[PDB]
Amino acid sequence: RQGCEARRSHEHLIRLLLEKGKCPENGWDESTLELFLHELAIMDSNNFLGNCGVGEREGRVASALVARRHYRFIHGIGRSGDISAVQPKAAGSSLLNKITNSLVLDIIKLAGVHTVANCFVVPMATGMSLTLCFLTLRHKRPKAKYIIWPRIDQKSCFKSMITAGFEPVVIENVLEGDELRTDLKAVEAKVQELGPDCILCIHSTTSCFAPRVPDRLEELAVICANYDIPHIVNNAYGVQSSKCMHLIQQGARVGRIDAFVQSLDKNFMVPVGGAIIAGFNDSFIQEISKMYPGRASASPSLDVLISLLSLGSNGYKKLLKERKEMFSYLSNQIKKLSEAYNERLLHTPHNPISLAMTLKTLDEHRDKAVTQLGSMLFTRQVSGARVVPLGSMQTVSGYTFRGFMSHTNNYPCAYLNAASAIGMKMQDVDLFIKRLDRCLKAVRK
Amino acid sequence: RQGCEARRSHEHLIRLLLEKGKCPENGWDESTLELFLHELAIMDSNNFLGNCGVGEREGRVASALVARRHYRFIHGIGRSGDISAVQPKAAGSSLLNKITNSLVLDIIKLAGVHTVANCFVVPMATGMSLTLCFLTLRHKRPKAKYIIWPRIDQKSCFKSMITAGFEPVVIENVLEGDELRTDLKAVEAKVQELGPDCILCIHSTTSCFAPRVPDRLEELAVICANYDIPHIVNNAYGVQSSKCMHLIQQGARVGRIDAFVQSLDKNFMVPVGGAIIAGFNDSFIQEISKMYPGRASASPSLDVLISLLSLGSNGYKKLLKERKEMFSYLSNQIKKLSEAYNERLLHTPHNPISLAMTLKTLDEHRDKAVTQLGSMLFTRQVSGARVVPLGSMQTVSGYTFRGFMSHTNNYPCAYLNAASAIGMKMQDVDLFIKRLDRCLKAVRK
Amino acid sequence: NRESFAAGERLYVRQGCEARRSHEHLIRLLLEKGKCPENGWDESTLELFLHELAIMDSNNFLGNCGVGEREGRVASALVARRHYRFIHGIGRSGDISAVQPKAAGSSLLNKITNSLVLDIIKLAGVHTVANCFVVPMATGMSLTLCFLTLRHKRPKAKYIIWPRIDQKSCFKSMITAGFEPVVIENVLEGDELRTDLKAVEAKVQELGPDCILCIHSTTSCFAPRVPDRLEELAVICANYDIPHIVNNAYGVQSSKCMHLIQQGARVGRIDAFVQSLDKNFMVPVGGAIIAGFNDSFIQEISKMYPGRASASPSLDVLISLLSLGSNGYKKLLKERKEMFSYLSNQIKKLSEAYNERLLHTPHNPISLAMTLKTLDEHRDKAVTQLGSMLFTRQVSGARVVPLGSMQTVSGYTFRGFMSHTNNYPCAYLNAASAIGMKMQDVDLFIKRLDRCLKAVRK
Amino acid sequence: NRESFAAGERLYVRQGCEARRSHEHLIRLLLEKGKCPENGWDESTLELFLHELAIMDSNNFLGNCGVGEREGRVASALVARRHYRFIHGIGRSGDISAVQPKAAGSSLLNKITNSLVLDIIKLAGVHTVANCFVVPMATGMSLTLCFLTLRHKRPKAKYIIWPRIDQKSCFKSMITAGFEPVVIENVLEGDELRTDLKAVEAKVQELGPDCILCIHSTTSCFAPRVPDRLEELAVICANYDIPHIVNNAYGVQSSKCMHLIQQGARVGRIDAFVQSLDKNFMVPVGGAIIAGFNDSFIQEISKMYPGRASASPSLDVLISLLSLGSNGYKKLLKERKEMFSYLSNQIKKLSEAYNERLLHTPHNPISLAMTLKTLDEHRDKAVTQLGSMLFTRQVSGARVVPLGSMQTVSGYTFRGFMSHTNNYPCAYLNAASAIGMKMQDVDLFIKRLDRCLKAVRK
RNA sequence: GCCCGGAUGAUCCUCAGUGGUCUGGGGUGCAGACCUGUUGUCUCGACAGAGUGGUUCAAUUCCACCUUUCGGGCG
Ligand SMILES: *Cc1c(COP(=O)(O)O)cnc(C)c1O
Ligand SMILES: *Cc1c(COP(=O)(O)O)cnc(C)c1O
Ligand SMILES: *Cc1c(COP(=O)(O)O)cnc(C)c1O
Ligand SMILES: *Cc1c(COP(=O)(O)O)cnc(C)c1O
Repeated sequence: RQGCEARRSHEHLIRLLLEKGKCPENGWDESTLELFLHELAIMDSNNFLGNCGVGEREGRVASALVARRHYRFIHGIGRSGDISAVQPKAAGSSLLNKITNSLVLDIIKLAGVHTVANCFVVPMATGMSLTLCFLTLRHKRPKAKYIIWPRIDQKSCFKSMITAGFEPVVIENVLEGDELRTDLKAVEAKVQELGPDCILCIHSTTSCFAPRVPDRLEELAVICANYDIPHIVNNAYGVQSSKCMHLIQQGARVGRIDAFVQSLDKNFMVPVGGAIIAGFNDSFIQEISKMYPGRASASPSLDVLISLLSLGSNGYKKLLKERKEMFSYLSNQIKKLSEAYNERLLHTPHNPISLAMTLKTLDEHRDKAVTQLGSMLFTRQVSGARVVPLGSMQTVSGYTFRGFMSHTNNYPCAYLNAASAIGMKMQDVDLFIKRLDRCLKAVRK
Repeated sequence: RQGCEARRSHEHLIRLLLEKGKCPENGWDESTLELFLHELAIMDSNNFLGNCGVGEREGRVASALVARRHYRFIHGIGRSGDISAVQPKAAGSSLLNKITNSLVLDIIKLAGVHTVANCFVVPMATGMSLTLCFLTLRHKRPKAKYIIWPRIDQKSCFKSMITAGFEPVVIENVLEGDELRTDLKAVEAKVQELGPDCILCIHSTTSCFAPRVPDRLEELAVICANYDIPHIVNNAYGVQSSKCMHLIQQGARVGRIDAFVQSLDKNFMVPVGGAIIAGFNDSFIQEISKMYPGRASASPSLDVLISLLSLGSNGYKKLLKERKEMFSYLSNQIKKLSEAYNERLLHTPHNPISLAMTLKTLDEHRDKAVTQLGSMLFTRQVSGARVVPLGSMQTVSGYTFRGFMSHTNNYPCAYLNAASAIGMKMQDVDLFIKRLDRCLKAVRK
Repeated sequence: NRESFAAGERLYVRQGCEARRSHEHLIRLLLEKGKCPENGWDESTLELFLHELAIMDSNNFLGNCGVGEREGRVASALVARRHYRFIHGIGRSGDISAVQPKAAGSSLLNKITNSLVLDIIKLAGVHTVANCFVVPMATGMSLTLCFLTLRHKRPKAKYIIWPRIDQKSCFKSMITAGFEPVVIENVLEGDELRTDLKAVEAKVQELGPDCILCIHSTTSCFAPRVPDRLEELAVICANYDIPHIVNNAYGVQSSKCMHLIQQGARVGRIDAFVQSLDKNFMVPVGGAIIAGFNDSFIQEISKMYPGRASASPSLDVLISLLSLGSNGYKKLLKERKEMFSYLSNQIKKLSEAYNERLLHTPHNPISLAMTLKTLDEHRDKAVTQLGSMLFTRQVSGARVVPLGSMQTVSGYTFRGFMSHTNNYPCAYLNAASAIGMKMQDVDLFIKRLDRCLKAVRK
Repeated sequence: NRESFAAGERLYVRQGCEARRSHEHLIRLLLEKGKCPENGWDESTLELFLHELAIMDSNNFLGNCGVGEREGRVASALVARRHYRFIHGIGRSGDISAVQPKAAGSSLLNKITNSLVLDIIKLAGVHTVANCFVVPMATGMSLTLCFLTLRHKRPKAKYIIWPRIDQKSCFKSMITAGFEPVVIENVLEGDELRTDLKAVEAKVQELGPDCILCIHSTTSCFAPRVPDRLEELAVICANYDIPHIVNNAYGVQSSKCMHLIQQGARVGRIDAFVQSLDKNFMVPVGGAIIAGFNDSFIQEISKMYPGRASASPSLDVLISLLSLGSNGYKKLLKERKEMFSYLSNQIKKLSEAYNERLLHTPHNPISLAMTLKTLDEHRDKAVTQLGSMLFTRQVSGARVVPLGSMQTVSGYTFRGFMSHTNNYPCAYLNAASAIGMKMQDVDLFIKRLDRCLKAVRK
């Protein structure tokens, strides 16, 4: 009786989640999290005790390892002709989906975009979620053939436009200092050259590898509002960046943003394979949702549910704070290391996540040193250290890129990337710095 | 030393899997399965001990519940511009993907289509996987606008064509007996009316609700070979059906089949959200693969890996045998129950999975009895008992269906569905029969 | 059942929340009658029930602060999760059976477990059992706890009368308790070794009832030995007023062993009978059950345990019996008999082909023996090298018993050890049908014995 | 380290397979030196290691057939998986420390665990410890096993000399073993109750050394009592040739308790010291450690255990120490001291505001007491109703000790029970800084005591 | 004057934090002696960013001025 009244303490955390839909401020104990998950899972028809199933999709599970690791959630999210709809044969999974979308909406606000109207989790990654946006827009703009796209050398967001069946119009960037930024003149020149009606959307990018910086979203959103063109923003890993989220918030204030897309793994530290589509026009975000054919995985949504309830909005905020500190620390360590090898930290103040160290002192043409550096870093187990040499030609779905991975035809120098992304620890920078040192010292030869 | 030599017995089951790529004949013990999974997971860079990560996608995991339930597989499958490629930052997950595709290829052979050339698992469900097929074909057939589609009242495969941005041409079916079958005359009439060049593909269906039966794939594949039109087959839940798989095997022998698509949950008893795309032209199946933008979830692939290694090809074969027996048993029980209520089992010999019992004795117009029946069955926890009344109009993405859910404008009677799908148990039929009885007896009023 | 609940829902989250009621009916039924379920619970009901219990324990409370030395803090999540967050053990430090106010959930787990185990003991053959409790010690230490309890009732006692069985744990259990085992040799009656009742009485008379702590008999054992004559020994004990403690280590699985305990208690005196958890319920090693017919004496043994004890063995058997259900357990019991028939018939066969025979031991319902008279050990050491041969080919629990093996256990020296007598006529091989044996087990055994015997032929 | 392995890979599945080598180095190091890792293992290394061990056990063999009665068959997958498929317990039935040939993996788990625990005992203060073993009984039964072992060495002994501490388990442990506790009252020296050494000797002399089984002293205890004077008692024991058994239930966490055991052993005689696993290592209740300085006597206690024992407590502490590492344990120890300072300073404060005081008990490094002289219990029963008040508001392990509580434990009647003397001057309240206490624990406690005291003011 | 029930969470239950999306803890129930001004991110019932005039992206009530005032100058 002291405990059956102490169970009330759990039930109250749970009631609070379902009533107001926001993140817990402080993370739930696992005991509460798992109790909740079990409460939901037994709401799905496949877990009923007196159930019989005479259909073709009944959520039957052949292996107990599979049923357990998914907390007995088998029916996925949505129904046949709506990914947004309650599934009567899975009441528990449907509530799971509603709660996750509502938590993620809360975190998108807390992270910067306070005026987001609606969003939903979609169990495909960011590139494919961008594609779903483009496929939704086709029906709205049946005459459109082109997507105007300020260049960023990332194969997934590029292919997303081609997979959707449109032609990307690659707008090269302008080099301002060390930074590569949006060529606003060319974007509007192209809008006028091709004609608004022939434009499906402008496709911009906020999170990206230095020396590129987040696109000028405010200006681009003004162009988009003026010419009545849809604006789609690739916010692949920018939820973690108050600067990135600011732009989106501001771009929607000054102008037009139809949807912005985010990755779950890059922003929430869960496995790869999910994304969020969010926007400001409520009915439109619903339209993208209703364009998804069939049911989908509940796995990315369960990971996000589990992570945000465990972290709480305080735990998430702490991760974001720690990311800013590690950026400075990484930045200062790159500064110090570079100076010793007569290189420098490229000046890229407008990129809040990514950094670049020059590699001018390595000769790729004669000693292949730049490429060797990337190998040595990889065999010495440094992960995510993107090395970028000059003059790489690369073909991606037909389109040829000169100076590929550098985001422009002729960047001044070869360089090396490093980033401070959510969840990085001091050990990461120190090991990176130490091992980059050993590598440089060795390429001197 | 007796055990360090008994560990060799595990390592040998594992070597055999990686060398020959086929299902174990008899299922692995869990001890072997989990040892293998752990061996692979520590091959991914995120699980290295001396690893440091300075990138934006590092497979960092915030919650231990999430990392454990995925056996520490965080990086998903594929790379940015290839879903088929080895991920150097995730060697273990990549091997996971190769092995799963190779096991699934083995099971597709064992199940009937012995001449399948290539296939791959894609972590989106069947509707969306069909869409990916259509999006791949667009580039091959830039003039095409129409998909010719023998009707089947299922919202997901229908929407798949619209989501891909094509217009479905709905070819009504011919009523032969109680069965609804392909109207081969109309399909060819439409090919000629519209013109082969304007046809993206013919989109046929094998697994479906009675009284529809599997499409005449051999004939359709001959039409497709003749007019040089792509043939895409929706095999949503037909892997479990030797008859269904026969057609595909025969259709490819006599004619043309470019790809056939299957659901993971309906055929392998794992959670919803994955599918297989398979075909006979090796390079084309690779082309569909390379059309996927970005990395994707490894979750559906891990479920399938876990299930097939636990079941073995013998365990899978047993499920298939048991499904045939339960079909007869269900069929005979429906026969007996119906007779008592002056109804009958619709004669649909060509449908190997689904059955239909007539509901002529229930008046939907005046007593709403048909609809009430579906409610009562649902509140009495009968799952998957599709009730189908006459004259339902329904709009799906703009297109209006008369007689929706009946697959034709005017079927003779209202009826009730039931199916024998993989994993069904005698208890399912007996509880279904018992509860359908109570329901009928009660609607008599 | 689900009908009246359906008629109600017929007058969509309502279907689900009212489907939690199904699980609750199963739980409400368990802890209001305390019997095993007829059919096993689904895992979802099982884990639901456990999760509810664990949050009843104070260490899992949400608004909790602990200022004590035993608060149930867990350093490793791997450790906390694998125990379903049950950390406080069973009992209070003054009473292993007392409700722990700091752990209401673990107390409830313990009571329920004892209740289920009582139910099984009844269903298994001893219908008149009065009381029992799970104790997280093996059978050997649980026998010791029985002897430790009897000392206080019989303070002049030094001796425990023990019909020989060559098993080091039950033998040492007497010495650990502080008493001196009086080993009564067995009588060869046919092929089987049985209780020498005259020698027991002769020894009761020589040493004196007041000097005897108890008679310590054994039901489950390895052929050719058979269960002790509990009815006769129960009458000796009743006449001379000597307590009777029965080692029933793996005889819950045998209705012949259990009906023999029930019968002994009907015509005479049995004070407690002790059973292993792992041998009878297929859980890990380390727990036992102490059961009896005098409710208060079983409570006295319980109250003699000093301190708190692990809840791990209680939780293993609670999960197993709820998953199996009484029907599931009965089936396991029915199959054990069937596999016992099959195993002997197969051993009759195999033995014939090697000029050996199945020793006639009908009174033993679990263990069989086959002669190895063919093999010479004095010359070419063929018998002692069949033991390791069977092991190498992974035949577990196949016991090879040579002639004239000498062995010292705690200072006492056995002759013909492993054979329960000093000169059994021949060398032999053991094999048994214990609960959970599958046909594959026997077929594999026969097959490898065949290859092993053929080999020895060199 | 990873450098020379990188230079090698520099002369893509090769990066991975050679990254299994990292885990192997950690494992190769563990079982070749047997020390704790300095830094905790990652879970992936931990679960890799365990999975490897478990398949070394015969029950997990792939080509296995079992024809025995103890084959380690598991009925429930929930049960098998939560124990990492470790089913065969520890030991052979004749020796709890013997390698089980049918369970090579569990044997290796047991040896390693004992080795790690030995390492911790050294790092914790008793650097001269010779040997120890984990035993799956709590501290109470483990004390009993110590007494059961001494009986065989001292067969005329009846008595155990015990400086009083009001805790029912260690007290009953003597009675369960079959001996009669001789309770030596404590001497009030200041605020704290300490060993009455004159009364101990007076009792050794009255009863006679040969009649004493051992002296049973206690280090960890609840204030105002403090650790026994082990050095003085170790000298008494050495002079009169009486074995000395120390109840160190939760004193591994205290370097003052441990350096006091090490010191007692330097100047005199300590035969064994027994520690709880859950109080010192934050694992579930139910295991203990028996340690000593004579290697052979510790082996004799081990060899007195009859049968096989649960491996569950060994596995809990193996997981915890490998996850914590020696650095992780040291940190927990350093933080316990810090929280002990903080807890008293906070209790000094709070007490002042209520006209109460922190009893001066510097010799006790774990437990504190605050007076409750304000509250009248003879009138308005205010003290006995603060106990339940603190409980209701979920203050666990806050002990309220009234005056004149009488209590009967196993027939012996204590006066002033819970206070360790028959008339302590005042009623008081206990609180302690035990390992794993977090600042939130203290702040919450002070806060609710404040509300509780304020309330009582009615 | 002038379980200048600074309950000024009806912007200096004052009368802590940032009806015209919060005039959590605890001067309870069921600048020129008065004056003037002052019902975080980016470089039956119905109608009327401030926890969540139900500047800036009908509810305090269910910057300028005016969980009024101060349980200073003149179990
Ligand atoms: C299973 C099913 C599908 C699959 O739809 P999804 O929900 O996307 O998996 C498509 N068509 C038919 C006929 C089906 O039965
Ligand atoms: C993360 C990333 C994407 C996402 O690609 P997916 O692999 O499909 O998730 C897209 N664009 C950029 C710049 C990215 O960094
Ligand atoms: C913990 C403790 C014991 C042992 O109690 P158990 O339940 O046997 O573990 C004995 N004495 C004291 C002082 C203790 O703190
Ligand atoms: C199992 C058994 C025991 C008990 O051995 P433990 O290791 O103590 O569990 C004792 N006697 C016999 C005959 C047994 O079979």
